[PDB]
Amino acid sequence: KWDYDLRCGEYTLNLNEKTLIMGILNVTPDSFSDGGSYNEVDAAVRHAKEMRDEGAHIIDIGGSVEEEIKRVVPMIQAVSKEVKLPISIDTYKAEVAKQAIEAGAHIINDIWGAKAEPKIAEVAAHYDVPIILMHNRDNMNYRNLMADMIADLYDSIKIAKDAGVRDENIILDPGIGFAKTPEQNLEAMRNLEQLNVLGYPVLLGTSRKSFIGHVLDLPVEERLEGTGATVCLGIEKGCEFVRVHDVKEMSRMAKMMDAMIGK
Amino acid sequence: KWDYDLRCGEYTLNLNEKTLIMGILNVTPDSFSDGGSYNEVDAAVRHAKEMRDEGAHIIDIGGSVEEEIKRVVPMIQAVSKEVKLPISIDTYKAEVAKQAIEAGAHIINDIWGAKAEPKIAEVAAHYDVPIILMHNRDNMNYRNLMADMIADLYDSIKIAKDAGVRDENIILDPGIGFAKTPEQNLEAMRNLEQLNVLGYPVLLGTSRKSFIGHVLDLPVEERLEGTGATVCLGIEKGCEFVRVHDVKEMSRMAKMMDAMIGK
Ligand SMILES: C[C@@H](C(=O)O)c1nn(C)c2nc(N)[nH]c(=O)c2c1=O
Ligand SMILES: C[C@@H](C(=O)O)c1nn(C)c2nc(N)[nH]c(=O)c2c1=O
Repeated sequence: KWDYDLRCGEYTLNLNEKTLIMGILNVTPDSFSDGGSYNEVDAAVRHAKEMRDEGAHIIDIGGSVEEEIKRVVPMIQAVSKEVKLPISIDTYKAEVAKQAIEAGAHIINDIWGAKAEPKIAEVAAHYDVPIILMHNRDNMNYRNLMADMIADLYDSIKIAKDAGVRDENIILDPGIGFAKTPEQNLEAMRNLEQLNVLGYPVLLGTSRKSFIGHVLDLPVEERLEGTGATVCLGIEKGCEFVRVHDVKEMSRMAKMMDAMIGK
Repeated sequence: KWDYDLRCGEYTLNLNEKTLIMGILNVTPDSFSDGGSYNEVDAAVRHAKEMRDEGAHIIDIGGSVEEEIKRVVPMIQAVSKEVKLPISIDTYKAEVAKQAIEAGAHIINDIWGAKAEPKIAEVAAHYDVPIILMHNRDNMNYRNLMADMIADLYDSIKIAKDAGVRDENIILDPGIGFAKTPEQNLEAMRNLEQLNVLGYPVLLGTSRKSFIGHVLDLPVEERLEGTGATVCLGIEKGCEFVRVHDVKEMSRMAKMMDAMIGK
């Protein structure tokens, strides 16, 4: 089904053999620090190593602009040195993205899908890295949620391609939890397979999100079973990646899903 | 979609509003006992109460023939008195089934789908209780797994209907883990929605099963995440019931699944 691999500088991710697990990295800043402190970088590296050991395939690291660079750059440097897995930088700023790849990051993760700072697509085209274009918007007025999300995502693909991003470095995301009501999130979940017609790999980010809380009536740290349900549903509907906190568990559910669906 | 309710003497189960959770009851026999001892019946009732509290909708209780009655009858009596949920008796013997309904059981659960002791269908027709007809057989020679399972299940429906069982008291089960190789179990999982053409509610029993172990390479008590995956996949493919050990967790995944699929 995918006739290519995700090329990430030194690592390659096969899109066909398994669902890929992107581990969300814990970034508790040191009060008194600008970024760089031993306690924060060390907790970061230990956390990344643990996620590596539990089955993560990518480490996702996130961090005003000059400040964000100071915080996140030391962490990319430490983690990429010490953990042999691709890193995605979770930013929507072209400057931070530039810096982060410079510092060692392999993939851009833009929660604004190149709409906040279109220049980030150029950053991306230039370093030749995968970019994740998440569905987002500044309002919730949908004529038809799914059709609009697809229009919107498609507007991001336009910006990316126009700045020179190759199709093989585009990954899309429904942006669950963004610019959507709780019932809209469930509906996007129900209809996720429609994103496939666009022809790109899809990443799902639902981990611990509020709509799970809304359904189960359970606080943030009681949402492991409902995150699991969203991951399973997402894999059944053809997503290639899941972005999760609870790597050990989700990574087991993914692998069981993969065996059943024949991935 | 279902234009009836499951009628279970004093309780009614709606097939449309949620996936129904059948709790597997722990039956550690008292050495020195025939059946009836305080320790075993009490651990049984406490376990049933706990499962009731975690979201179970049915308690499934299972227990040579005169011995099986002695063991299981005291437990049905205690649990039905003390826990206000339907009970299914897990047996394939017409005599045990008779006794168990007499003792208080509401539903028959036959892992042989009325083929071991066809008389059980008559027991069922007579007391007017739901009967679960599980796919099983004494060999694994499949021309075409799915088509054969459906033939086989259909042979059980014949035996049930011929003994006077009304359509509304038939529930079917793929019998995952029975008479199937590990790859056959995954294939039945992959194709579960085909059982729907038969027109009956479907119950899935995959909890902690060996094929999950085979996939994840994890022992019996490390299979919660992979059980979860099978439950989610089963709900997505239209099952009405799941038979599970880990009621608290599975019951949360079910409920999240239900909200996403719009049940
Ligand atoms: C808001 C935050 C969270 O984990 O709650 C979040 N952050 N980021 C960076 C994300 N990135 C991508 N691609 N998808 C996402 O769903 C997503 C998120 O949901
Ligand atoms: C073998 C045992 C187990 O839990 O491992 C089992 N017992 N019973 C009574 C079952 N009944 C129905 N209906 N379905 C089942 O899948 C099933 C089972 O898998």
